[PDB]
Amino acid sequence: DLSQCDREPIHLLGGIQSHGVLLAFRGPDRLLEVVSANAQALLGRPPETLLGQPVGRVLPAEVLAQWEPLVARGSVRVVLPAGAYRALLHESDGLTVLELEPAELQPGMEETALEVVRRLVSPLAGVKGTQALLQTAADTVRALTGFDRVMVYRFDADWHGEVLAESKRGGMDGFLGMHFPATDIPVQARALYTRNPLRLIADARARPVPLLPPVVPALGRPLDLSNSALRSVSPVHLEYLRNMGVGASFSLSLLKEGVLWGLIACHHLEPLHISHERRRACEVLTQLLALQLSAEERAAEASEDAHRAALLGQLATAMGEGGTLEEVLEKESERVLALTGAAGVALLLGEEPLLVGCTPAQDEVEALVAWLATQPFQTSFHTDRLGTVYPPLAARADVAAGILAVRLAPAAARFAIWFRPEVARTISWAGNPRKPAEPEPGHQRLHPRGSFQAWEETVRDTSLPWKRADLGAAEGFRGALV
Amino acid sequence: DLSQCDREPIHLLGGIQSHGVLLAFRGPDRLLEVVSANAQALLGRPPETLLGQPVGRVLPAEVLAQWEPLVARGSVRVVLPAGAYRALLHESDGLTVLELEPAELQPGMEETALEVVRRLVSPLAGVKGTQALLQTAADTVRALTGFDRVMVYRFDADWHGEVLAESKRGGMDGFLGMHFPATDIPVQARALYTRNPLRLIADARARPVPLLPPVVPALGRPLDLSNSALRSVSPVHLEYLRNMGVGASFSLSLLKEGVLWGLIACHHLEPLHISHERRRACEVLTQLLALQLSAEERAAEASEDAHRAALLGQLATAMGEGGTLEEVLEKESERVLALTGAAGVALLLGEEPLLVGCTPAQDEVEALVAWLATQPFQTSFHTDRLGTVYPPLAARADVAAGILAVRLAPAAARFAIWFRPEVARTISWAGNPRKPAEPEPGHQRLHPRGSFQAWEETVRDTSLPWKRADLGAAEGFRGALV
Ligand SMILES: C/C=C1/C(Cc2[nH]c(Cc3[nH]c(CC4=NC(=O)C(CC)=C4C)c(C)c3CCC(=O)O)c(CCC(=O)O)c2C)=NC(=O)[C@H]1C
Ligand SMILES: C/C=C1/C(Cc2[nH]c(Cc3[nH]c(CC4=NC(=O)C(CC)=C4C)c(C)c3CCC(=O)O)c(CCC(=O)O)c2C)=NC(=O)[C@H]1C
Repeated sequence: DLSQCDREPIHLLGGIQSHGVLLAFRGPDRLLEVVSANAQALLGRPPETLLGQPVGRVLPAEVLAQWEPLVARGSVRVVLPAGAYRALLHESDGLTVLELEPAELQPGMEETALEVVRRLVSPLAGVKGTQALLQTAADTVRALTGFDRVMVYRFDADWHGEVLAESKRGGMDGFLGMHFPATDIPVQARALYTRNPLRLIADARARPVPLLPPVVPALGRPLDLSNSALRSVSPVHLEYLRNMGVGASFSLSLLKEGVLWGLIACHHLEPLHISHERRRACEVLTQLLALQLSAEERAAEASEDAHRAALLGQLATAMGEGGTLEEVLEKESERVLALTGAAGVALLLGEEPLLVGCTPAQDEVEALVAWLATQPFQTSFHTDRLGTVYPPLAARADVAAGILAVRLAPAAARFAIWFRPEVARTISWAGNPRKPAEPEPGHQRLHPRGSFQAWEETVRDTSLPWKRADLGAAEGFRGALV
Repeated sequence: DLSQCDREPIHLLGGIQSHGVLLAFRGPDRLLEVVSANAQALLGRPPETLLGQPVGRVLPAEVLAQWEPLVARGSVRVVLPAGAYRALLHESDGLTVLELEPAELQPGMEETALEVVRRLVSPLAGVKGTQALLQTAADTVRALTGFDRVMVYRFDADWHGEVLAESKRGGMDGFLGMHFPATDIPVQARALYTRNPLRLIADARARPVPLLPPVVPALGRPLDLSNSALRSVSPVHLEYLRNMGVGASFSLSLLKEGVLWGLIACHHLEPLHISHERRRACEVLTQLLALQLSAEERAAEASEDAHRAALLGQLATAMGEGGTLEEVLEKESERVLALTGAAGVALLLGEEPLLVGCTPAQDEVEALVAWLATQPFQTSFHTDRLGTVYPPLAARADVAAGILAVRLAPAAARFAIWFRPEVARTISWAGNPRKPAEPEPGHQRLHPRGSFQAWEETVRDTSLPWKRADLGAAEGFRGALV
């Protein structure tokens, strides 16, 4: 449901954060076309007096002197009388956009950032699970930014999320283990954060600084700030932060193999500015974690296939040793079950269903057998909640919350079906997920929820999900039965 | 081992390079027990007069001021009248070993290294090959060090190596594409390079600085310099370098999943010193490259499996279709051959052999079968030079240089044998591989070979090697079974 939440154009809000200045120029003269309203504190003259002026008569010599590596490199450090600033350049709406924000002051920041990069490559990290890998990545981002709380947030397939790992101060609330509704990060935010993988909110309490004029005159809408480092965020998100009692927020996108896997979210209790250069140090760490995860996930998957493949191998040996099919599938039953991590399996070699291990009754299997043949899968069907899709067995969550069926034949209904029971899980939501926002009367003004306290839910009638190795092994068991 | 090359104890040569100073202290009084003979170059006083003195009365006050940071984190920067020095600390033979070496002088070194870490950790690292990945790794190690020539050197299974990639300055002799004898890096050097992954030879023409006394008086042999950053290398190697025309050399071990995969080898035409901290920066790059290679390689492997599994899946559908075995094997010829990347296949199903694709003659298959029937393999057998193990077919490298046989049976002779033709290869060696060293008469004193000029050989009678995916596909084709 395209929520109110999803429709907010958060790149077109017309404001920037007060700790920096934004300037936009167009054309060969580089005429000032847009400028933030706080520009006087760095430019000297009041902003309105500088609209339409050539860049050489609006910027101080220190900035103009760096224009070429600014254009080439996209960012440079400059010393203004007001202090050290980072200048960032990008293009947007056919304007040249220049942002200035206080520069990194710690001389050894990069030296410290190289140390934490070493912790995250190491010999082999993640030796005691991917859980150790996430925790280490949380600890390093926290050690490098100084934030009170750093959390590793993973998106589930429904785009709801859970905090898998956490690194925070002593005497500090936490959210380790909790789940958050998908609307906490609406769809347009996720699309932006897929392209722009960093965002700092340096002071959740502060008021945004408007742009001058409020629309780009050629366009009739505000300047697109998709790529702006100073962009002020959705006001409903600030209210969300304030409802958490956090004063500053900084999060980096975790793109793994091109997809938005999750976020590293940082919270501070007080306002706090992280330099551009320090933000990029952290961006190196998150691309490093993403690499380590792909490398360990692909090894976990290879090891898993190796286990299943050896099961098929022992089955093959067992077949060619005594023309006793129903007999070997009886003596070798737990290998047949282990193939897909299952607890029962019906075999439709034709006559009567051969029922091995823990299964539903002969009547009930022949009843979903007949139902299965008339479905739009070609070789294999699988679900982890049979009952929501075939209610004749909704009451049998104890043996068939999940099934995995391969078709052993072109036409005709020759099947091998693996069964799984339900596995109850208690997920703990940060706030009541039935009430993920508070609309005003009239439903034109949304507010974040006011509470984040643990609200517990138990999931029934769904099995362990069928993993890729399971499917692979089933496909190969199908190859072994003509 | 075999060579006199393997005998040389390169950790007990008792010399350091002239650009640093080594001190070793024993016991609670930190008494000076070993010292390099150049020690006066930084210590003011003759070394011999300092043996047996407490650390408090031998080290300059600048160093002593940093004793506790040094002892704590094991590495520190100290400013001496001679200039800025990195102090490094380790333990060996129950001594505390203190090494001094010129410190890094570029203040933005770490910032510079974080930029090249970005280049190498970027997602989109692979998107023109694992080849493009090595090239980038050479280019960035070269950017960060300044060496004339950087090469990526991979060890083959017999521990000879070849240069896979190369970043060099304009107008430099290359080595890209050449092969080097295994004895070029003998057995005990590979061992030491597996636990000590960095080494710098700052001036190939310099004489080493001896240690005083020439033995550790407790042990009766020289101090162990395994972990010494200043260790002077084997004289046979310094000679190898000079014959190669190089004045400085620096190499890093490429350790992949525990094993010594290869080296990044750097050559400089002049003498040149890299600071310790800049050496540790490059080490971050090599561990990064190792990470990227494991992930890409494991991706390639998974993709191969998937293609193979699709072939098995398409085969199984052709079964349980119409006809008999040999019927569907007739249509599915190309699939059965592609399962293992093969040019022919023989099927011993009990009758006469069934010969598909490009096979040797029937009588020859039956000879090969009767011989395979005795061999000591469990389910699978493979080789890539059949003729060396079975000379009846040694003439037939046009259809049968490589074979992969699986046993479709137990104590029976039922096989599927896949055949591969030879693939001729032109190895280019750096110098004549038949004379990889020039010994003096009597064979006491050895010397590197004199020339590294390209020297070609062509490898006949060897098929392309059998990969894991071929093996897996064969095991799974054996899934069939009468
Ligand atoms: C109706 C819309 C809603 C929104 C909307 C929302 N929520 C967000 C952003 C958001 N929401 C969240 C959610 C979030 N922060 C956390 O720490 C956790 C768990 C621990 C979560 C789920 C994050 C991390 C962000 C990125 C900004 C940041 O790092 O602080 C946006 C885009 C902000 C912008 O870029 O302008 C928008 C439009 N949140 C709600 O709870 C509801 C009421
Ligand atoms: C009989 C002994 C021999 C040796 C012995 C040898 N050769 C080596 C070292 C060696 N040999 C090589 C070989 C080598 N350098 C290159 O550039 C290339 C190809 C491009 C190669 C094969 C390397 C990279 C190293 C590591 C030191 C360095 O980066 O320069 C040792 C150990 C050195 C030490 O750490 O003490 C030893 C004992 N080389 C030969 O050609 C023969 C003659």
